[PDB]
Amino acid sequence: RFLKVKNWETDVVLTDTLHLKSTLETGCTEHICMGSIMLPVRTKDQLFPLAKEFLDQYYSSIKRFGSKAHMDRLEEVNKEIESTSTYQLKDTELIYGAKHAWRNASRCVGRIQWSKLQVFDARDCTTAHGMFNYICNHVKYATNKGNLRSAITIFPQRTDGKHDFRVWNSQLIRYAGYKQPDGSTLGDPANVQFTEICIQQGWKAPRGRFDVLPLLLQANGNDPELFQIPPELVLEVPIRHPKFDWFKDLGLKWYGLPAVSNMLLEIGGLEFSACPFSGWYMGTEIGVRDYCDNSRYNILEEVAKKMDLDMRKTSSLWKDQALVEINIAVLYSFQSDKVTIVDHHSATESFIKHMENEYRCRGGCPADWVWIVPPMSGSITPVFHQEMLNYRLTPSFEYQPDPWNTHVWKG
Amino acid sequence: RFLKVKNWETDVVLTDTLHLKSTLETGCTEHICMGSIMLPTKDQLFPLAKEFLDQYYSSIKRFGSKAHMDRLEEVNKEIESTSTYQLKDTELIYGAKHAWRNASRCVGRIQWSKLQVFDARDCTTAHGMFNYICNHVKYATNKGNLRSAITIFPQRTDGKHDFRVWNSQLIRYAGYKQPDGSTLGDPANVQFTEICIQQGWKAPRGRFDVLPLLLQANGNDPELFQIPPELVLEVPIRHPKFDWFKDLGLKWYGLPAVSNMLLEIGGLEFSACPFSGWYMGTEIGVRDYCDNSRYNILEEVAKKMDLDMRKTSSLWKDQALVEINIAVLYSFQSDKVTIVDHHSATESFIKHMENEYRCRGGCPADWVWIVPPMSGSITPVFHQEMLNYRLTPSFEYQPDPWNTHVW
Ligand code: HEM
Ligand code: HEM
Ligand SMILES: C[C@H](O)[C@H](O)[C@H]1CNc2nc(N)[nH]c(=O)c2N1
Ligand SMILES: C[C@H](O)[C@H](O)[C@H]1CNc2nc(N)[nH]c(=O)c2N1
Ligand SMILES: CCSCC(=N)NCCC[C@H](N)C(=O)O
Ligand SMILES: CCSCC(=N)NCCC[C@H](N)C(=O)O
Ligand SMILES: [Zn+2]
Repeated sequence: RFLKVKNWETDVVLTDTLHLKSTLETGCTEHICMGSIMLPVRTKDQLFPLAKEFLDQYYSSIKRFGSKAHMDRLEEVNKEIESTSTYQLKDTELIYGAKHAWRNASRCVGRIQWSKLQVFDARDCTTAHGMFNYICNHVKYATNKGNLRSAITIFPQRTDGKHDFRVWNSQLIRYAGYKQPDGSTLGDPANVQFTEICIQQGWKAPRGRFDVLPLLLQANGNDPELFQIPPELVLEVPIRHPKFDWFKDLGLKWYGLPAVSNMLLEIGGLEFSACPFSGWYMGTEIGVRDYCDNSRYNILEEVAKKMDLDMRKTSSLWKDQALVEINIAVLYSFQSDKVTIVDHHSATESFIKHMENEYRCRGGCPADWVWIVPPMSGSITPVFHQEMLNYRLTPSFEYQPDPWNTHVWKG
Repeated sequence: RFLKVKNWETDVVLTDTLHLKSTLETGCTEHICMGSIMLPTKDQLFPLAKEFLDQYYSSIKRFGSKAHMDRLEEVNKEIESTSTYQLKDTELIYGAKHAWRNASRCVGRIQWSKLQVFDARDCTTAHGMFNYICNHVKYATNKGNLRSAITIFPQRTDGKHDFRVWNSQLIRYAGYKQPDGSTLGDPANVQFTEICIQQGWKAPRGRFDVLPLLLQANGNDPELFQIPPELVLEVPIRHPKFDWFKDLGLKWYGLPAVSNMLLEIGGLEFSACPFSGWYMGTEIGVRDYCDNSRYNILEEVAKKMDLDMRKTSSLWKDQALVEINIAVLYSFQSDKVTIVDHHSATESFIKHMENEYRCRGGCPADWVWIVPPMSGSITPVFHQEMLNYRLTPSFEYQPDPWNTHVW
């Protein structure tokens, strides 16, 4: 079968064959679309086909399909699975796998970059202190004094599901949130629950608006342990506006390195439950969502107040007006400090180019429109006008339950 | 089988059961989501009739009554004998209101039960169609205090006798390809404009020429009519702070009236059923004015604002976008033509979703269409999970008539 997608701005029509290689399920059926739903211990028997499918992909990618090296590797993996119930990836296969999980991530707009990914192999790690050291190095390498480089660090894979490595933080670097007795929140409301966990674990909270959380790290299924990332390694950007001199006085800053640490990397049926990865920000993630969501820093009022917009009626578009100024400020600030960031115009345009290249060379590009379209100025970016097809390819990054819900406390 | 939707801003969770009554197909499968794709006999007719009459009779709390069973009997007899059947006025009004209610891409559905239905099933000619349409336009416009309405022409018979309005909306501006290479007016309407000219229209070849109606009665060849100018309410666009905005020469019309869709009620097909509500500001100011393949005005406006257009990261497009949308809303309000902004509209739709969940067990909604094309995440719908599914009665797309019509 062939599936066609049209761009309604350009009339460019693309043809998708890649979706035929898709195995995992979407949530959708012929009777219901769940395209806007946020979230819609293996046997030997299920493992070998997964390994085989993966290794066939790997061996094809290197133009060695059906070679002796290919066949020997299948036999070697087969025998390893039968004898030990699992298997180990060669370094080459790990790097390929991690790049492909990124390539396949349908909610990521930054995928033009997929082939430039520094992979840190942390499969020799044994302890939470070892994890902390690996993560410091990843943060320092990725930060590169503002000239950000994409990286992932891959800790040992799941075995029986009782010895999992986990990073409990949702991102390596995030700000604390503190619920007050009067019901207000100080700092980031998204991180209140994780913050309370850190405090309970013994973190001494400074209790300010932008406190970098400690790492909470679990090795080999043991109880997690707390660590402070050295502050000298946490690059931050104070936010100011090119024309509005009062903007600095809102006291805003953000961190330069977005590093997702709570997802699971699946490669050839193996599960890497601790695999923090980082790239660089698109300006809207900070200036739209982190600053202006009602459930986040929620600064729209204070900003529109200082701009003296008419706030008595929504139809003056004061919220829209303040939103644009905040986003200009974020981009201006990062650029002024030489910290990598991309605007939503540049990012979405590159993604369209990436997407077309992918159709031509690969037979498709799975893409989740709901996530790809930026949360401001949707239709003046080219992605709004682009039909997309969403389906799940492996290797992949997956959600996993938060570890405080599943962890068996050893005490 | 029972499905949950969460709002990620408020943590409110709703349970959808209505989807189990879903009849038509989405385009998606377990392997592939097509959520962002724009367009994804006697034997057939009786189940469809029954299903509809059952829901109608349930809705007036008379399910399984002798009057329910009698009507099912009557319609059955009529199908078996005439191969089709005729809706009672009550069923027609109910079907039309529910087609709107079921419209998953419509953010304005809080209004669904306040719809004026104009029964034009007695219409026989294109002149009759024109009369019906002018009356709809005048009624709905109501000197700027807009009222929702639908006008329903005779249903499909053997399909060689279709009523159709050839226009995509009752009121739209012409588009002209120029020797220059550029496009004058609205590029969305270039082809339909050519069809009008080919059928006889004298185009004034301007930027904002209201198109004529091209009306097809009884499967006949369609005919042209100019809507009396005095019934087409238009709004000049000015900005409350930028005195220069008016020099751009922009206007839009007050009445959004989709005329190219098909209303399906109880298996009956109404191929000509123009309907109208009122505008959400972004439809005009974001899409009609700023789409690259539409009036595409961002460059011009930005120049007037003296913005640095050297680099995308100055957000000059975004700044000008807001201003254009401020001007649209201000101009409609100053002239007292009903308009809703995207904040107020999406807020209402969230309240409507809650009502529908509470009173009906759900609300089919297409997030891709419901979230406004500017400022998405500062409107509450962005944060609201939605389940999309197809209920009947429905509004459906249908092939453009010129691709099908035999002269
Ligand atoms: C290099 C520059 C990159 C840019 C500009 C970028 C951009 C983005 C953005 C804007 C999102 C949505 C974020 C949100 O709304 O929370 C996203 C999601 C995602 N990205 Fe990227 N990204 C980059 C690098 C990477 C890398 C290096 C990886 C992995 C190797 C990756 C994998 C993903 C995944 C798995 C998601 C979905 C996350 C989720 O569902 O929460 N991205 N990306
Ligand atoms: C009363 C005020 C109304 C508002 C504010 C409103 C709002 C909207 C908006 C913003 C859209 C998306 C349009 C687009 O992006 O092109 C839409 C689509 C739609 N509306 Fe409404 N609407 C209203 C009345 C109605 C009425 C009266 C009906 C039927 C009787 C209706 C049925 C539909 C349908 C079927 C669509 C999808 C059309 C398509 O797919 O192109 N709406 N509406
Ligand atoms: C309900 C809805 O799917 C949810 O708010 C999504 C919408 N699109 C998104 N897109 C991105 N990039 N990130 C998000 O967190 C979300 N949230
Ligand atoms: C490809 C994509 O589905 C297309 O651009 C859609 C997106 N959302 C939309 N939403 C509305 N309300 N109207 C539209 O025309 C569109 N276009
Ligand atoms: C880590 C791989 S993807 C890189 C990225 N650009 N986004 C990460 C998500 C960050 C979140 N939206 C925030 O605003 O902090
Ligand atoms: C007619 C029922 S829905 C009413 C509406 N608000 N929009 C209809 C579509 C109009 C189109 N987006 C335009 O910008 O002309
Ligand atoms: Zn779907």
